Amino acid sequence: MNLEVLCGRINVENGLSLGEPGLYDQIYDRPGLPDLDVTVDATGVTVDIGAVPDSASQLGSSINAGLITIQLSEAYKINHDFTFSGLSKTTDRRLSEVFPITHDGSDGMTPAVIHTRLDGTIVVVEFSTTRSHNIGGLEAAYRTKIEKYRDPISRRVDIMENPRVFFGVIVVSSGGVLSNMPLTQDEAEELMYRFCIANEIYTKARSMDADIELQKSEEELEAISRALSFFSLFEPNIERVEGTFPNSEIKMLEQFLSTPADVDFITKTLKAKEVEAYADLCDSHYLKPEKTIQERLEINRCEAIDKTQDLLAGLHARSNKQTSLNRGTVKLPPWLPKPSSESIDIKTDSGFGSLMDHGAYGELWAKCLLDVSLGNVEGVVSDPAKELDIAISDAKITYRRFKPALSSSARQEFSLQGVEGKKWKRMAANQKKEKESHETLSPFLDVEDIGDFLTFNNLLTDSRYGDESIQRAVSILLEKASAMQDTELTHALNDSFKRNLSSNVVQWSLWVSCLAQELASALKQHCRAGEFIIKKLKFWPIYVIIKPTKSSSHIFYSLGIRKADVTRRLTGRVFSDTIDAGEWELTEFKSLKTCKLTNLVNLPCTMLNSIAFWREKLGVAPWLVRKPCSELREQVGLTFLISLEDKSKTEEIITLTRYTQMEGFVSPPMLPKPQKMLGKLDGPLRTKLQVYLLRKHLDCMVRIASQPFSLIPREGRVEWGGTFHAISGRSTNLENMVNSWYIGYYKNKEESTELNALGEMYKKIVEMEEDKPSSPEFLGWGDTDSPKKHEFSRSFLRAACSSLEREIAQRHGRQWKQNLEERVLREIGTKNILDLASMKATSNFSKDWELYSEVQTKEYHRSKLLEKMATLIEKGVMWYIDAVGQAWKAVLDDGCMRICLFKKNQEIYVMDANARLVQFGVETMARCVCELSPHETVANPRLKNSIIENHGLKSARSLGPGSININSSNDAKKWNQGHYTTKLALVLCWFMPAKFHRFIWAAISMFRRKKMMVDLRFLAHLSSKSESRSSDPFREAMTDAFHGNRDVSWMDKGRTYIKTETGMMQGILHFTSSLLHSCVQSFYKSYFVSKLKEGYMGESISGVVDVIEGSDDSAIMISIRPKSDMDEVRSRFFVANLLHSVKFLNPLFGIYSSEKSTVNTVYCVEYNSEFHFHRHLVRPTLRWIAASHQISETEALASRQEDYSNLLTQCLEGGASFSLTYLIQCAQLLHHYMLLGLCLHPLFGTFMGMLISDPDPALGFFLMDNPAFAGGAGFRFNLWRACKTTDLGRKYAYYFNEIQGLSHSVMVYRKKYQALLNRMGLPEDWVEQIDENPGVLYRRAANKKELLLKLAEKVHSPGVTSSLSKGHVVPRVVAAGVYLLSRHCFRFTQKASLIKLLMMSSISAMKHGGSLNPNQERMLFPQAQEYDRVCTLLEEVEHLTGKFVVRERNIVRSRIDLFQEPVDLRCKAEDLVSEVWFGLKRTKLGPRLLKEEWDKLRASFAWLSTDPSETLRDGPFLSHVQFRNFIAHVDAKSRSVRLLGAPVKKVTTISQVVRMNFFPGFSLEA
RNA sequence: ACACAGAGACGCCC
Repeated sequence: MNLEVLCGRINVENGLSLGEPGLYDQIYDRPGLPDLDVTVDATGVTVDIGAVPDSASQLGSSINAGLITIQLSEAYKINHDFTFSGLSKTTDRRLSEVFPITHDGSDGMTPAVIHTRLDGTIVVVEFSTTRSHNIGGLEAAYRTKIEKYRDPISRRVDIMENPRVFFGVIVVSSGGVLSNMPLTQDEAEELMYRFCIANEIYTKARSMDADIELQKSEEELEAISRALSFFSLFEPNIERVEGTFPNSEIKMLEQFLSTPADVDFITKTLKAKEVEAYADLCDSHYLKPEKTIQERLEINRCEAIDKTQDLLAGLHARSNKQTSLNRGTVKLPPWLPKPSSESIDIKTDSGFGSLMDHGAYGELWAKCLLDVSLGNVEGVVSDPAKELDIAISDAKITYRRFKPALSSSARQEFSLQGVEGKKWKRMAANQKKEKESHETLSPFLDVEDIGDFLTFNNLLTDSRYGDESIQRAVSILLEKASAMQDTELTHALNDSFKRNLSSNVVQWSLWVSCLAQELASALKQHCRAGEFIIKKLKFWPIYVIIKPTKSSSHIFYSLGIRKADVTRRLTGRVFSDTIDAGEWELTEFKSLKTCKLTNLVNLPCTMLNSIAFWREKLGVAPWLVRKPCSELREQVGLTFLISLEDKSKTEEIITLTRYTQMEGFVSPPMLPKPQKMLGKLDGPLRTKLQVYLLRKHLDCMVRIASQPFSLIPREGRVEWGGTFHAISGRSTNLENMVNSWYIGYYKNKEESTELNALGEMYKKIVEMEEDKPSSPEFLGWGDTDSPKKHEFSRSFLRAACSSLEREIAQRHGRQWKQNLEERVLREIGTKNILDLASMKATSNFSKDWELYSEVQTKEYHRSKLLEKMATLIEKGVMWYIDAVGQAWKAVLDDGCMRICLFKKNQEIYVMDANARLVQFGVETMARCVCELSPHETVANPRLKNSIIENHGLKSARSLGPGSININSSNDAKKWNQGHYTTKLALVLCWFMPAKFHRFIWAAISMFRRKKMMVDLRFLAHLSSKSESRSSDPFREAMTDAFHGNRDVSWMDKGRTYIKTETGMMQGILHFTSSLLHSCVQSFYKSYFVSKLKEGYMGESISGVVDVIEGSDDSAIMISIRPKSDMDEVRSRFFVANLLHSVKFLNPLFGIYSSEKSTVNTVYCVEYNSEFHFHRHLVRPTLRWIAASHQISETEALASRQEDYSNLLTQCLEGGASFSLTYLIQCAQLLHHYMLLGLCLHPLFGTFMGMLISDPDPALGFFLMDNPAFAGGAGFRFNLWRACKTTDLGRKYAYYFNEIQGLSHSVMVYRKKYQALLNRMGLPEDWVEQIDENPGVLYRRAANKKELLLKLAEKVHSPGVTSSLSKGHVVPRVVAAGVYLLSRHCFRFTQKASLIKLLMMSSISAMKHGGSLNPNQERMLFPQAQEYDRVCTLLEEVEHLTGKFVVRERNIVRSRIDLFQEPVDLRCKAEDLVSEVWFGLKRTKLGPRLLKEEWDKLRASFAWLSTDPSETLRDGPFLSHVQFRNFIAHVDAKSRSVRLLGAPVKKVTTISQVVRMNFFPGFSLEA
């Protein structure tokens, strides 16, 4: 290893070439540990390096044994000295040696070695080593080195003639190396190894010595002192803990620590379970007798038929046996009226006398029509004439509440369908309806109209409604938006979107969404008994009769339309029947909740997205027209049906076809066994769609077992043939089959849970409690060959803990416990209580809410952590380490730990504040250990993508050319409530120093006696019913436990809580479970490596084993090199048995394998949800397309588009193209203008027409982007182009030209904010006290007042506005859209309407001519240089040309450095303001280097001053609160993208990506 | 109509 070869091979060009940071990981196995001795004396350090072990050459052969010492002055750079011993040439060239003179002050720095080539080409490099565990240290050190040695070395370039200079820095850390030169991944290992040895030397020297230490900081002394004092003085009173908490004795811990693990038991148990696994494999896959794979596959098929025919004999017996049913799937009429204008045409050729004859709906409609026609029409349709007055000049919406007479028969018929049916329950006709409604359907029900609907439907035909009001409005808005990028590429995609918008399904979804939008605003209204509300849709003549109930209950509607009006109808028999009343079509009363008003409002946008997505995935070009194929129609119809049904179990049947179809990827000798998921598809059937889905799922279940997917290796890449859609029966390619598993994600996640269905989550919580062992001897005391439930083996746990120590000491050195202790002490001691108090909710279930017959008249509320830390502030604590003792005392005195349960969705374990304070330290301790694990991903985010990809490099170097890789995905059964806390305590205490033992033992032991509180409204309807008639065991047992008939081990008589001892929780204990499973997986890896050393007949099968682990899911990779056909067969059999043994070896650790694990797959593995088919990484883009419209509640109108762009970029990162992203953005435009009031407000034409003359995102304008780089650029780039292209920049000049001597429209949307403010007692001085002394805001928290003021500032922030909200965003936001434009809603005091703001901006702010001068440009947009050089490359393609190339089969995940960082900005401006204001050092610039930027900022922003008081008086920011957010929110930030596609090695990469990723199989070219 | 292997809602308040 020498630097001269590296300097001779480097590619250096004339000018300023800086390259790009290339990151290299640790992929190779380091040989051994250089045992060494360190002695401290005054004469040096006397390092005695021993003979390093060396079994494999390279990566550790450069170490020379001998006696070397360093005097006690260069002891702070032992890492730097030893790491770069072979590279640090003693040349010592000062910068004045190669450059004549500059005299810039910093003229005496020597950038390490600056050795040049023969042709005078100067190459400069600096060496640096940091002790960091993540890339957050690597990139930081890189940036520090660049900012320190860039401008000095670049100042000498302009004076020279033809300079050729290259600047790069190498940063070495234990775990990864970051550099600029092309390292060979062989000397990088050398550098990392020598860094590890140097870290060992420095740690050993620093241990016994104390004077040799770099002065770290003054701040990192108090934290260590506080933490050490606490852990030396905290006595948790263990002698009371054992008597209070069950199964908690320190003797168990000391015996576990001080006893070696027995080897005889481990060998015998392993050998027994191995032959048990072999016997199971022989029995369950028909290996014996010896049969070829035709007849055993036929046996598998017939056996799967035998299982699948028995499920449809127990589903057919607990249900009614009706084989014919006329129930409709879609509860909406299939009408497609033409979009006319607002005109009430209720007059008929034959008068309202024929309506009286047809049923009761006809009579109701007739009475309504007589009331409307011969009455005052003031609420049916809004009147724009008397609407401007409240809008253009300086809660009250009107509705037509008519009261018909109706007969008792008609009222009863209405009451059958739920309309005012609470009073009518007792009569006979309602009881029969209620009794029949509970029955489940039969699997043999005849459904064939659903199957016919998916084959022949006119959902995609073009309706000639492209010249109507709504379509023309959308076209005008789109043309206005796409005016700064007017090319052919934009026009073609706009034409495609316009053509997609005129489909039958989209036109139907438009008025369906309008109806849902209008219903969403009708919940907030109440009416007396017998009242109804009549109204009309905006662009369609459809009349709705609405019956609001409570605003949290059902709302009822009926639809009516003239028969001659219905021009076209949809084809299919999946729609509900309609009443034919003369020349009128009427609809029965239907119900709809507030949580089901989300998929209906978003229906047209989802339909458009589905059309575009499946059109590209079938290969159809977006700029062409084709007759729709039979594949597109089936997928669109399936999406339509799933969106319109919106039921929980419908999602599960489609969700559980992935695990059905990952079988068939299983290679011989193992057989595909899909008949393992039959235990999950055992539930009630309540809709005709679920029966069809179940039958199709069983058909594909048999089809998979009949034959697996073929493997066709053509050349260099393997391909699978035989793939098919699960519920379609049709054959497609691999990616369509992969992402058709996520069609069930169109169902809304956020459904409220009724009190009827609340008992299932308690069943899931309490199901493992009846299996508690009677005598605890196997719970952490001894060993067992065959442990029972909840039991584990101590010897195997110790073996796993020891196995995950030889993977830690081999990377971070033999001295890691000391560094771990220092990091943990620093992390715990540096946390203040102000870092706590988030928006998370606590619980108030302490002692009084315990007996049920006391709190009957009391309603129970939760709380928030804010008040619970505010009371500690008022009592007075400043550090987290002080409050934890009082928390422990409170927990110990009341000997329990309190949990409340609150799901209300489709869980959550909220916890008391004291328990949160106690468990925060334990989570902090576990997190610092999880980041030291080689294969643990939930604490190391970079490891998911960097350990499966690096398996190929190891398998190629170590084995050779051509290796059979064999993977095995594995996921576990009920991970929660299946782990005993003693396991976690012992595993965590194995890795701690002796001081973190009593604390962790006491903190963990509190989890073992729980008390979960159940809902009071559940108990209200449980005390009344003495005996239950339910056919469920849990329902029959719970009421007896509550009343007293039974004596059940988890509830008492009359109490309102649930006791549980055996179990962990989801959430709270997160990193400890990951650590335990990492120990288990390290044991498996060691055991597999041990078995591969042996073999079938004493012959060693060469291969490598890789393991990836998270928190709940894991995978195992094995690759071998047989080079013999008989050895091929026998080696694959051995590896298959070895991978099958994991299921039997798991229960020894208290871990249960699930039925959703795929074992023994050759070239396929999925880890989280990421499929790795050889070189064809697939992510499901449909998962992120289905969640594109999941916006949150924000106040500013410019904050909606930021969330829209945030949702838009994630689908692009998921595999979407650029045309797809542009179309999704068009759909988002439609969604934004719909929630802005497109078809809800009558005064929208004026607002739109006046928005044409004034584009402004903060005023409600949606900005599009370039339809070639469609997702990479964020909202800032769009804002920059808008302000530099149109009147936005010219109009914005008044904000620095009119006030010389960013959103200003804040919405008001809110009843539980003032209560929160007064609850935690903020004084009414929180703003003026900051105004006089801004010291409390920037510096630090010193005492009570600073903490209180900083907390008051934190509460009054925009983050709490988004955080404190309900879960239903879209209906709540669109409900306020009915009055947004007209009524006074916005704020600047002086609340006004949107029309008023738009008018006042028109005549005052617009009358200007000019542009923003290019000196304030680098304040709003301090990132504009690379804006310009990216926009320049984007300004190269303006037409639609190119050729349809053939795809390349190398799809990999890339990373494009779109916006690295501008280095000329020399960090940020807020720290500079604090520097010049507060007398605090905050910028990394020395004497007078802090200057030369104050003048620049003063030129950028006027009226600033060095004195804090002058800046207050000068500008509009008449406070010190708003100015902090103003200066902080607009600043330069790094932007990157992770696009998926063909690999790129080495500005041309962006053009390459644009030219390849515009459309798959298409190249734009030139 | 919604929910559920019949635990709820189909309004509160006077």
